[PDB]
Amino acid sequence: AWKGEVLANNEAGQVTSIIYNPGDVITIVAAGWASYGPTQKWGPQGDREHPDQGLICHDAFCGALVMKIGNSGTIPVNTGLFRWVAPNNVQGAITLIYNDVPGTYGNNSGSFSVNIGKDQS
Ligand SMILES: OC[C@H]1O[C@@H](O)[C@H](O)[C@@H](O)[C@H]1O
Ligand SMILES: [Ca+2]
Repeated sequence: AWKGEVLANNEAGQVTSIIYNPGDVITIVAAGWASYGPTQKWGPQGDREHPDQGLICHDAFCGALVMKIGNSGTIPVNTGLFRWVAPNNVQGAITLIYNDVPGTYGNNSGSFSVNIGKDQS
């Protein structure tokens, strides 16, 4: 399993100890408060009022928690995944990432605490 924090200002994301393999069932639970710039902070679902100005994940709000599995595109995690199975031919190490616009991570603050584990399958 993996337990740690994902820094909002870390554009390269947070590499976990989870290597997603075909058929794996995983659970993720994310918590905490972060910001993509403003003094206000948002949870793992991000800011539902802020327009997408070029986010790394166009399927989640700005400031939401997202992930990459191997060399995959960004996949929304938000508050978490419940006994989740990846799309076909998606595999590799899970990288957790704060959802923001490329080049604009420098002014981000806070972090999400996250747990990831592989489930019975
Ligand atoms: O839309 C994303 C952008 O939002 C702004 O409000 C913020 O100051 C920028 O750093 C960038 O994150
Ligand atoms: Ca920002």
